[PDB]
Amino acid sequence: HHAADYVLYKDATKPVEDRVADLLGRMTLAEKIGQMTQIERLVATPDVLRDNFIGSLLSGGGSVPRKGATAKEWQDMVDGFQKACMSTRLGIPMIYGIDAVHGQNNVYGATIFPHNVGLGATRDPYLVKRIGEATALEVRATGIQYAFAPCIAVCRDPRWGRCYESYSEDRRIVQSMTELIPGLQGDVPKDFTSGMPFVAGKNKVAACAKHFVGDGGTVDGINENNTIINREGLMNIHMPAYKNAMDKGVSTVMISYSSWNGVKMHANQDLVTGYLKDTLKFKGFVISDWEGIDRITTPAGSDYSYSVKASILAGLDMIMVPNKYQQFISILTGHVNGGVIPMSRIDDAVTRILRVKFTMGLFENPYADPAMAEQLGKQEHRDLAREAARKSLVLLKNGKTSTDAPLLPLPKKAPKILVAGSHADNLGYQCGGWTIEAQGDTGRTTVGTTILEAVKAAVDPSTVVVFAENPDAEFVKSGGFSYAIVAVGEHPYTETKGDNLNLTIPEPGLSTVQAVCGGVRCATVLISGRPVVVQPLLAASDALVAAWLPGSEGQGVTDALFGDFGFTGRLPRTWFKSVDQLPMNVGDAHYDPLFRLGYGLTTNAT
Ligand SMILES: CO[C@@H]1O[C@H](CO)[C@@H](O)[C@H](O)[C@H]1S[C@@H]1O[C@H](CO)[C@@H](O)[C@H](O)[C@H]1O
Repeated sequence: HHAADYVLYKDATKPVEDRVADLLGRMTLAEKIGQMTQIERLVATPDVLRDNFIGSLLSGGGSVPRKGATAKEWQDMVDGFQKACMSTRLGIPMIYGIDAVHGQNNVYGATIFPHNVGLGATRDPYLVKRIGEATALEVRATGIQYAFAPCIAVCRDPRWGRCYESYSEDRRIVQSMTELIPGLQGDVPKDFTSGMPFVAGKNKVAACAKHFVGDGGTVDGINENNTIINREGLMNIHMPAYKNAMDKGVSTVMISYSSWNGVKMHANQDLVTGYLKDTLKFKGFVISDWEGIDRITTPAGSDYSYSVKASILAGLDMIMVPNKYQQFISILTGHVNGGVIPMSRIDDAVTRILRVKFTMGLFENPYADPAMAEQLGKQEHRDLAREAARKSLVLLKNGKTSTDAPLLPLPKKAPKILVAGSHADNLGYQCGGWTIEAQGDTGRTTVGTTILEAVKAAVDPSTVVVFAENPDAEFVKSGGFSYAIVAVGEHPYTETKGDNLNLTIPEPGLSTVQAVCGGVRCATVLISGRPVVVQPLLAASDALVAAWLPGSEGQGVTDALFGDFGFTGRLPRTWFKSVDQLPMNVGDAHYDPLFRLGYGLTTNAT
């Protein structure tokens, strides 16, 4: 169509499939393998990106241009990488990915939304869609086009260090929360074919349904371990939400470190090619997890030639290397040159990668939009996170006896009140993992409102608010307090570091609740990624709230505590009596919960 130097793949008016085929047909082997290679920004330079025709970059947890970097600093970094990629012979733009799993959470000043388990407690898929929409904007504020979300694991054992990244042990709730996808990506057209990738344009991001499949079913909640279950169970529990993701046009799927009945997912041709691609008709691209192909072998990385062969033959399209790109490209190149991996497999991988890039508009808008920078931490997004935090809270107790006056909602006007506990004034603890760093961190790590700051912002001006992190019983008894709010719970974690067989919160936690509640009526706010041993905390407390990991907007907690809104959250997980019961999920033959899935007391707004 027209000009003398006309190149069909560069024509924005052409059908995506025609552009894919036109570009694919021009590519060298090095250009093709390049597209299949994703590298860490930490090993990227302009020459590396050009010389190896690199297809993608990512930031791993905490991989940031610097501490406290502005949105514009992120845009300038991503654009610098993109300029190198656009300078190659074919000018194929890279796609930049990041774990934006509860907001754009690596980024200083990004809105931090509640983690997925709390979102499950809301039973509000439209809320989650809106969170997807806000997250896409904050990711694009930083120049990034791809989010490694949603985690649609169905966590079947809360001893797993990623249980907080699962919306529920009930696959029906997880399925419902796949609305994150059209939030992040845009709603698909009316005519849409299930399994096709979709992103609306430059103000949306590619999403990633992860981790395929059965990541939430591992033995004893051991991260990256074995999921031992028959096909009927895999398909009944762990698979369904992937079909919902296909119906909603999820652009990518990431493979799990875990195994299914002893077969590494990263090597499972039957499930990746036979099921995901050939049965669900997935037409986006399949990405590895971080050194996921390395971990096919024991020890990991001990036969990388086999790792490349097994993963690429299984049907993976893009490999999150993420560091040793030279070894990966060299080995894959050798496998193709030796006929071990057919060109048909390379061409399929590249077809899918290009399909996503063309579909999302990346060839038309390869660079960041500086006008989007102000989306980062934008107050409307924080108001949304605040709504979400509030809706996530599950009221487990509100009065020690049925004769007692309900403690909650608390009055905003009282002469003097106490705020206490390790988690009352700690923004990092209330955000949990995947906040600034992978494992999270302690203290004021980003912009937000702690529980203490939220209480001070909510109460009548005549109300004196005292903070004591770990007061003794005498301090409380002598203080003249009307009531106390005491916040305790889990420290931030992710992945294997969070695997935990005991599920008891660290001390001082219980001792502080006991000291405070022994002296004055108390509302205990439990900050956790999962159910934890709770009977001792309940016994001490007048009221107790499961607040999960509510994120940067602590005023979501006080909105409910002080009756601006009624409590509405319902447990999205079984609360066990003892870890000896685990695994124990709703619908099990022997089901003896402390609180069943769906439990939640309510209050009315005052
Ligand atoms: C950021 O990657 C994590 O960090 C540690 C240390 O660098 C690695 O050893 C972990 O295996 C990965 S876990 C993996 O990270 C992906 C990219 O960040 C993420 O999308 C996925 O959900 C994780 O399983």
